[PDB]
Amino acid sequence: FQGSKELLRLQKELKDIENENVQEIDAHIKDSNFFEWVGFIKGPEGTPYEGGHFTLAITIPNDYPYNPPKIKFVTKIWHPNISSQTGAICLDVLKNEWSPALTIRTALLSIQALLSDPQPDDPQDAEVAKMYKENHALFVKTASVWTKTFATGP
Repeated sequence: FQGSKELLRLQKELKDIENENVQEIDAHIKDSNFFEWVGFIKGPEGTPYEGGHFTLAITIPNDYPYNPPKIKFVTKIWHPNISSQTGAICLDVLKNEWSPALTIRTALLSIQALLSDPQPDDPQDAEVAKMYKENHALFVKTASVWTKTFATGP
C-alpha cells in the first residue's frame, strides 16, 4: 500500500478493474514493475474477433495520471487500425484527450470499441486497410482465421 501519489493511483485502478467485469477487460502487473501491465480485451460478439482473448502491453509513465499510458497489442491480430506485425495502434486521440479523469480500463474499453467498429480512413496497417476496403468479405475471413489461430483461450 503506502507510497507515492502515483503508486496509490495505480493501486486504485487495479482494484477497480478487479472489481469490474474482468471477462471483458482485465489488467494486472506483468512482473515486478507497477508501471508495466499486461492487459486483456475480450473480442466482441458478432465481430470477426469473437471468442478471441487479446493480450496487450501497457507501459504507464512515471507522472501518471498526468500523461497517458502507451499501449500495444501483444496478441497478433488482423485489423485496419493495428499493425498486423507489431501490434501498434494509433493513440493520438487519447494522447491529446488525456487527463487525470481518464483510466486505463477506459483506454482499453475504447480499444475494444475499435475491434467492434474498425476505422479504415485512419489506417495503421496498409495491407489490412486495403483488404478491408477492397475485399471486405475476405477481411472478415482473414480476421476470423487470425482470431481462432493467434487469440485462442487462456
